[PDB]
Amino acid sequence: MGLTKADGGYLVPFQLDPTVIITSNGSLNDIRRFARQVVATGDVWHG
Amino acid sequence: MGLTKADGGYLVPFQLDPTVIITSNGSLNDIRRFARQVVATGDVWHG
Repeated sequence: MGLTKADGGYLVPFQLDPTVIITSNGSLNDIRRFARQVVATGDVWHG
Repeated sequence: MGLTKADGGYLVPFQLDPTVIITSNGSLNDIRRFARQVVATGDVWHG
């Protein structure tokens, strides 16, 4: 009686961790840390 | 009277300090300080 499936291993409950691990390279940019962010309401912003 | 064992040294009680001093070279590693440490429940971990 060990961890071999034919020797009792079928009683082991399956474990899954739903925390998805992103593997895409992506892209990083830091403009939003230095640039002015204004809130618009229509379709064109006038200053 | 003196510290020689034959002249009154037999009354001096033995002194021992029970803290062991490890002398092995050992091995140092710092991967556990940068690596993710999940906890498992069965025999295989799935993500």
